[PDB]
Amino acid sequence: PVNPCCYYPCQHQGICVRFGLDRYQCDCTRTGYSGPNCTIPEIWTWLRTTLRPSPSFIHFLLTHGRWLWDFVNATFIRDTLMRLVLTVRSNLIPSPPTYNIAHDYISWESFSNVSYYTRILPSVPRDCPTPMDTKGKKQLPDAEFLSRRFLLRRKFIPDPQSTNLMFAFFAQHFTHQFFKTSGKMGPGFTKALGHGVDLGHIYGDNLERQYQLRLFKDGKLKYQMLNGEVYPPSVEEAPVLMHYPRGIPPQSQMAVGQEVFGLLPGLMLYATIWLREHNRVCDLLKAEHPTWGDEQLFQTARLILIGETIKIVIEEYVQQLSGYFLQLKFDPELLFGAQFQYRNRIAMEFNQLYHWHPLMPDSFRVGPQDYSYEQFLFNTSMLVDYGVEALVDAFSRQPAGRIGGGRNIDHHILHVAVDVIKESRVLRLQPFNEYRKRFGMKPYTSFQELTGEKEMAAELEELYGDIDALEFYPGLLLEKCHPNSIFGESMIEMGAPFSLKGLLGNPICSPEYWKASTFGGEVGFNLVKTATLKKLVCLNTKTCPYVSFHVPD
Amino acid sequence: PVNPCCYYPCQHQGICVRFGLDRYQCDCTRTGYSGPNCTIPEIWTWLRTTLRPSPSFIHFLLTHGRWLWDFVNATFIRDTLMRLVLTVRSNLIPSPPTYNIAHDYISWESFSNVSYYTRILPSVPRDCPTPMDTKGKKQLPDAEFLSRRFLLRRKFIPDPQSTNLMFAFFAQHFTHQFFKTSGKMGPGFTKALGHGVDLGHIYGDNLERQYQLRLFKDGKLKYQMLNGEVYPPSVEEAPVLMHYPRGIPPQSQMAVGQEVFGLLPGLMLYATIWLREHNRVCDLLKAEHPTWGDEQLFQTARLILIGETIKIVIEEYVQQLSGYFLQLKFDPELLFGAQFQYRNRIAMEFNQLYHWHPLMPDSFRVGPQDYSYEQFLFNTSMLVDYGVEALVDAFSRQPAGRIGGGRNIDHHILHVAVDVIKESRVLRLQPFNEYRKRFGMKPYTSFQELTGEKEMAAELEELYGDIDALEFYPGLLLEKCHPNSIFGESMIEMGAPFSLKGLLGNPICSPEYWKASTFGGEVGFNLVKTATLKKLVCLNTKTCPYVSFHVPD
Ligand code: HEM
Ligand code: HEM
Ligand SMILES: C=CCc1cccc(-c2nc(-c3ccccc3Cl)c(-c3ccccc3Cl)[nH]2)c1OC(=O)COC
Ligand SMILES: C=CCc1cccc(-c2nc(-c3ccccc3Cl)c(-c3ccccc3Cl)[nH]2)c1OC(=O)COC
Ligand SMILES: *[C@@H]1O[C@H](CO)[C@@H](O[C@@H]2O[C@H](CO)[C@@H](O)[C@H](O)[C@H]2NC(C)=O)[C@H](O)[C@H]1NC(C)=O
Ligand SMILES: *[C@@H]1O[C@H](CO)[C@@H](O[C@@H]2O[C@H](CO)[C@@H](O)[C@H](O)[C@H]2NC(C)=O)[C@H](O)[C@H]1NC(C)=O
Ligand SMILES: *[C@@H]1O[C@H](CO)[C@@H](O[C@@H]2O[C@H](CO)[C@@H](O)[C@H](O)[C@H]2NC(C)=O)[C@H](O)[C@H]1NC(C)=O
Ligand SMILES: *[C@@H]1O[C@H](CO)[C@@H](O[C@@H]2O[C@H](CO)[C@@H](O)[C@H](O)[C@H]2NC(C)=O)[C@H](O)[C@H]1NC(C)=O
Ligand SMILES: *[C@@H]1O[C@H](CO)[C@@H](O[C@@H]2O[C@H](CO)[C@@H](O)[C@H](O)[C@H]2NC(C)=O)[C@H](O)[C@H]1NC(C)=O
Ligand SMILES: *[C@@H]1O[C@H](CO)[C@@H](O[C@@H]2O[C@H](CO)[C@@H](O)[C@H](O)[C@H]2NC(C)=O)[C@H](O)[C@H]1NC(C)=O
Repeated sequence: PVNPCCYYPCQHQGICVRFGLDRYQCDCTRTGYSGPNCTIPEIWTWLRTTLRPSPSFIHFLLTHGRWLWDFVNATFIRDTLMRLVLTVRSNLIPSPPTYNIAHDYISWESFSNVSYYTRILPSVPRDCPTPMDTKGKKQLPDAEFLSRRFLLRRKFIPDPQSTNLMFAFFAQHFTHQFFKTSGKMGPGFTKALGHGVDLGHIYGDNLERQYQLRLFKDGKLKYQMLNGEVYPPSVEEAPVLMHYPRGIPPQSQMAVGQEVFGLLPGLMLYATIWLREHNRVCDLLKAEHPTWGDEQLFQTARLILIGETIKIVIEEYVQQLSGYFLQLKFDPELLFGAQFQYRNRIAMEFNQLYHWHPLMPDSFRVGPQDYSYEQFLFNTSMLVDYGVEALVDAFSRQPAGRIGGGRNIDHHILHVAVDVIKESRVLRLQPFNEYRKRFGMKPYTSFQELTGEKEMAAELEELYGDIDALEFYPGLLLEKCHPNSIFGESMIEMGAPFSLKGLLGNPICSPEYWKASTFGGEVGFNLVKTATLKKLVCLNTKTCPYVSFHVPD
Repeated sequence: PVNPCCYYPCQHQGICVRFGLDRYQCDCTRTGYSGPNCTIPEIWTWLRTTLRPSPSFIHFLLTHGRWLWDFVNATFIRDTLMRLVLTVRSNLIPSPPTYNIAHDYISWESFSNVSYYTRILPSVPRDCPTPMDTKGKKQLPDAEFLSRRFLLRRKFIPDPQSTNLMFAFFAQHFTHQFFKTSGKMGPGFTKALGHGVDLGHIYGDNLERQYQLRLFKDGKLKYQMLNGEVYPPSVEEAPVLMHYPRGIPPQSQMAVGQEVFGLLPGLMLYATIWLREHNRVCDLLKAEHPTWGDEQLFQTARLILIGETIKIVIEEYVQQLSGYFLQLKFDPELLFGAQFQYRNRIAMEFNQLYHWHPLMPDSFRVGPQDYSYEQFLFNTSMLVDYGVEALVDAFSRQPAGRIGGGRNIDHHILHVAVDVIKESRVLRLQPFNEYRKRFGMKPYTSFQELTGEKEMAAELEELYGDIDALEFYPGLLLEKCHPNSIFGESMIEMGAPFSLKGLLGNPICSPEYWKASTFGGEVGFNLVKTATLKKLVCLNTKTCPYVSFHVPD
């Protein structure tokens, strides 16, 4: 007999539980609905679902009518809206987390073992006809064909929100502290056990690595001086595992918390910036805390950098990403009243969702010169030759590509997208519309509705056979984008829960941690509270270049 | 200069932060007080502290006036009070946890690294005159002398609350899943990374161990049949590390989740009981879930046993320990409204606090026979000869010793108390009265007030020199006990925060987990909801012996 839980029968977060040979029952417990399939709303849930605005309508409000929003930003209405949206966007994420790749059920091993990526929706049961559901073809479309036809960039499409490469490298840099898939244990496992904003891309993902990187004097990190400017230490001075081209002299390498940051200068640029910041923070502490030691200095400086990392992400990174006129504000006290679980677990859906390779351009413009990918990647000497200032300026001045819409991934990095479609199929993710339903949206009824256009939609229908059999990763990048937006509706509504939960779920936002003593006096607490991207870049350089997440007008 | 933070200047959970060469400042942030030392109450906090009853007065209410309490139990006043107790006894424990042995400050390493025992109060700073504070002698009293004089049992003093050995072995069994100090890494570190009710004393503390113990058929654990009764497998069948006397035949050893349970029959008795229950739970699940596998069966049976473990501890274990007329009830939904962090971290203070070796008697009476310690401990064949039923009956009928008051630890196990006083000094715990202040009690003003008697108080004053220099572990056991109670005021107010946080901090109590699907249908959910000690013992035996936490009248 067929497995009933492959029809995805239960809506609104109902849990499909098999009884007997061919039956099922669903736990609509605390789902807000009732019935065999949890399709009968309770009195309040119906009240909510009727008085709701549509997600496209709310993007309209938040991206139009500035006069109203400038008034709302300067009044308390922001804080209430901050709480409103802040307290709402996190309820879609199970906490404590539920599932992982091996377990499609709540289990103690899925909770204790932090090496698993957690999961929002259970996997497609293995005993079912189509690889996605009861629906669709019996074979999935070729991954490399899908990419070469729909995700491959043909002409550079820039981000209409002015996003620059300075932003994209931060996204790569910032998100490679919790997205570190271990090739040895296979997809679905993670090396980054911090499972959040731990700055494990700076201080490494284990004690052994940070000890080799720490200078053990005044809490600082080891470093080297090239051209009179501070740079991270060479692998010779700091003997840590690094992924570098063979035969590269081990005095031109550099040691950082993330093994991979040597492969792009933009990532090492950020690692350089954070190290200078850390050592600068350590200098301020020792000035006001003469009696402290190396561990005391280091750990407090870490928390400071963690704090001002989250600050910059909320109020400048997400602020740019959303296009919202509602001023986003980092204030942990907004969640002190609500029941909030201060702990995160990276979900494999967040990993798939966050692959923003379309941000990368056709080639990299650094002032007068134009470096190709072969001429840019792996360049061990590019950062030192140009200096932090010139590279930060060059990236901030160069546009970055749009994420959504499709056909905007450069051919050099397209082999990632194919391996991601392959990975999505091996992890056995549920189809796209099922993730829409789980994230408070109605399923798309046809590919024409998805893409909002006729040619590429009709072909997709020929490959997949049915909209309900669409995959997760292809659907996100091919969805019609919001008007003059960087990516479409689904990427907003699905990534926003994970990102919020991962930034405000950090323990420093908790009531027990978010106090001035946690940061060794008010100096640290105000460094976190008043942090900006411009400050982080210009306080650690001899000059102040143009730094922002958007190109100048 | 002297370290100012050794005067313990800041009260009411104020954090001492050193500035400069010889200054300090305190973060009274969210402490409810104000001032340099957080001694100036706010309007509400003063309102609370004046309308407070004394802890001895509330014990009077909860242990007298049965007519009132029987009425309160059958009405909603129980549930409202349950919330009250839940929201009061849990706020004193930092979550996320703050300190550990190496770090006397909030740090990212103390949060991530689960091998550390966490901590409530920072260690006594190393640069200060006396080992406890600015106060007291320059040398602490000899630990072995303190034990032989004040903690050594002279005549068996029984528990006036009727506590039996059946209770005490459960306390040892239940609490050896989170109290597993690693001898290799030294005091202050833990092998039990679950840090709570993970039943790691049944399923081992790592995947390698549980796989060797699991039978991998219908989710069951391996086992062996002796005399027609189920017993845990011999080390030969299940090859896991065990601590056993040398040369003992391996087909007479037994393999369990906790390496140490072979050294006492009472501990192995409980492990036997839990295993039979686990395999019985696995039988019920397979009956209703034919399509499930070994991993699916096993993990759900684990959660069921975890649930009914917590149920038995709250409604029967603590019920016995407290003597409260208010019937305590296990209901996670009582905390759904409050902001409750569903995560625990074992505190080294809880480890010191729960060393209840006074419960152990002079000799163990098993029906007609009376086994000495040498004749009882390490007895590889005692459990199988007498059978589970006869031992459960024998222990429930035999009284257990009182914990508090002092001079009630048997000489066989007194070397533990000595090593605990040594361990407390190595971990560098703050003096007793400082823990009273941190746990919402006024400090004792003299040793005569502590013990409520004159002889042993005067000697303690001679050894210690000052009440404010009293150690943590001695103070708990020597404190005057509540009238006709097993232990005194301090053990109540200090243990209840850790115990409550560790049982209801288990994720299964969270809203995300506490549903019927988490236990594979209503059968699992009702096994958890209706669990009792009598059921756990008699459902897994051919006969039902006398099982209880109290001797018969
Ligand atoms: C030239 C630019 C880039 C290059 C060369 C590059 C390269 C790679 C490679 C080789 C992988 C491994 C995928 C696999 O082996 O299947 C990867 C994964 C990933 N990429 Fe990129 N990438 C670039 C830009 C970006 C950007 C701008 C983002 C923005 C978010 C991003 C996000 C990610 C993430 C989150 C992963 C997951 C890593 C993991 O799961 O361990 N990448 N990238
Ligand atoms: C015959 C009865 C008992 C024996 C033989 C025994 C034996 C031991 C031993 C040898 C230690 C190690 C201490 C050290 O090495 O410094 C220990 C620790 C401990 N004992 Fe017992 N004990 C008994 C009864 C109890 C009881 C009734 C309790 C009730 C709570 C208890 C609670 C503990 C705890 C919590 C630890 C801490 C273990 C750790 O920190 O790793 N013990 N016991
Ligand atoms: C106080 C602030 C609350 C708060 C804290 C921390 C993070 C967020 C956050 N927002 C968003 C977001 C929201 C709406 C529209 C667009 C975006 Cl990109 C995202 C996100 C979504 C998808 C992919 C990636 C990301 Cl990073 N993550 C966050 O929410 C916001 O600040 C904006 O929404 C109110
Ligand atoms: C829904 C119930 C919440 C709840 C769950 C789980 C455990 C507890 C708990 N209580 C106590 C306790 C509390 C007051 C007086 C006496 C005791 Cl022995 C203890 C404890 C204290 C000291 C040493 C050891 C222990 Cl085990 N542990 C608990 O708290 C209570 O039920 C009673 O609190 C007034
Ligand atoms: C809940 O959803 C399930 C699956 O979508 C529905 O079950 C199907 O019902 C149709 C209508 O008779 C049958 O033709 C299918 O054979 C059923 N499939 C399965 C697996 O049972 C069910 O009807 C829905 N519940 C309600 C009340 O409508
Ligand atoms: C977390 O889980 C993974 C996989 O479940 C564990 O790694 C596996 O352990 C088993 C048995 O020890 C081995 O047979 C596998 O070869 C290991 N690797 C993989 C990819 O499965 C890992 O040990 C667990 N981590 C912890 C702390 O328990
Ligand atoms: C790494 O980048 C450096 C620039 O710092 C490249 O060297 C430049 O190469 C361009 C032509 O590609 C010349 O116009 C510049 O004069 C060179 N500058 C220096 C200092 O050499 C270098 O070619 C890049 N490495 C790789 C492998 O492409
Ligand atoms: C906070 O507590 C500290 C320590 O008890 C107080 O410092 C003492 O103050 C008394 C009276 O001023 C002096 O006699 C002692 O010499 C001080 N001891 C030290 C180490 O400085 C301090 O006064 C308290 N703060 C307030 C406002 O009362
Ligand atoms: C947790 O912390 C402990 C102690 O800091 C770490 O164990 C020590 O690691 C250092 C460096 O690797 C060694 O020099 C010590 O000998 C180790 N043992 C002790 C008792 O210090 C441990 O590695 C950390 N665990 C994690 C997951 O980070
Ligand atoms: C382990 O306990 C067993 C009881 O099951 C002990 O054997 C008994 O010993 C007593 C005297 O101590 C005799 O009266 C009984 O006849 C014995 N019964 C059996 C079946 O042998 C045994 O001595 C204990 N082991 C140790 C090391 O003390």
